[PDB]
Amino acid sequence: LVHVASVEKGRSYEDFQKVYNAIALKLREDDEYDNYIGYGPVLVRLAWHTSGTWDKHDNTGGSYGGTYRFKKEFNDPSNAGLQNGFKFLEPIHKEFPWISSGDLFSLGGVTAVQEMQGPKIPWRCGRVDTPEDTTPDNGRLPDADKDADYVRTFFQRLNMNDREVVALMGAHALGKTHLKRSGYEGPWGAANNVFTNEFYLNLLNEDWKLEKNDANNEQWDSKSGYMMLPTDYSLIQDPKYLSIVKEYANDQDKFFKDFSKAFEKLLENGITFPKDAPSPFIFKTLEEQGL
Ligand code: HEM
Repeated sequence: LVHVASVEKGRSYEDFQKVYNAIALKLREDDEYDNYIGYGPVLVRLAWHTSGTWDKHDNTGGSYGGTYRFKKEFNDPSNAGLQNGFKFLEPIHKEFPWISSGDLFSLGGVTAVQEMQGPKIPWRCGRVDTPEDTTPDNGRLPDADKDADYVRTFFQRLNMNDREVVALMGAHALGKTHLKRSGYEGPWGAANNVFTNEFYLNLLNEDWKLEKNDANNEQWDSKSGYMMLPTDYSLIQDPKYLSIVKEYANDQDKFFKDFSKAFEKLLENGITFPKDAPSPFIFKTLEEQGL
């Protein structure tokens, strides 16, 4: 099935910058969430999980249809906690009812990365809501207790290569694991609501110990109070991933540029953009607007 991007009727860059801005202003205002981490990280994860159900083989799932709004997908165990990002976006959607669900979930992620002093992420509009029976089944999002071979094979289904995977994983600088949500507990670093390359630096430079958490799952822990999932740690066990990790630990601009590309790609997988669609939008941050 082909999913052709269809611009919300009559809308242009300024309309979407207004949505961006409302998201960004609420991100700033609602700062208490998650022990003052704020909603940035869970909005990035919402964008990823609503996009990451995609299957390149038959174009099922993906960001286009905004299917997270249906109970099979919002109740996926893999999505535990993302209801907080959805609830955040609800007043945004009420103010701007014309935006599609897929466009809002993906734009939430872009806005969060940028407002957290991350790279600019070009973003295209035109996702169209699809019906409840187009919601992908549970089980398409990745397990955390696995090795590099798992990770590499998993991401082939999203048409991501080694560089794209290692870049995307850098988003684990953000937020934290929550025991009651995933069976893992702890942040990955100190700067967890500012977008930086800290994930790679911590992988290489902390002294990690393989411990069991209080849900009886293994994770890697440091004396600084940071953690890595087994799938994170796999990026330094596999020599191909390791090279790339070192590259991003040593070049913040390269990480930003590669993350931006991979994240846009993730958010656009499955969508066909007509030849005469608008160019991708690059939104100004609140700071750049003086707001
Ligand atoms: C092998 C792939 C991946 C696995 C197994 C994985 C697994 C996890 C797990 C278990 C959590 C903790 C959930 C919780 O307890 O709240 C988490 C959090 C998160 N992940 Fe992933 N993840 C992967 C890839 C990604 C990618 C590709 C992105 C986005 C580019 C991403 C962004 C995030 C963010 C931002 C959080 C923090 C959420 C919060 O603080 O509420 N993850 N991930």
